Amino acid sequence: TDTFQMFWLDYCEVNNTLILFGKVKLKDDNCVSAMVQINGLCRELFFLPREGKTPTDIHEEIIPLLMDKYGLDNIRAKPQKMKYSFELPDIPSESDYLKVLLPY
Repeated sequence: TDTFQMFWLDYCEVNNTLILFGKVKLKDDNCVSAMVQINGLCRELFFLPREGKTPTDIHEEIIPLLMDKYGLDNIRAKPQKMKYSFELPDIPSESDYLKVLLPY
């Protein structure tokens, strides 16, 4: 009763924003077209620590150069035990990664 409800159908990418296209019901029960521009989306990057290193080390190294490279005041980052089971040979089955969210 207090939220904008839409039936999304298609999308587009523009100026690092995602816009969703859909339909909205009106007061007369009729549906008209509408669009939703989505800001604040972020990329999930997982940094794989070197043998003997820890995600806190990666936090201490690259996050400052990331703030430099993209000119961001703060960058949210956190570790996690992600599982890998794909064709890249050097990556182990499970490891503690540094999850870094860099906005688009």
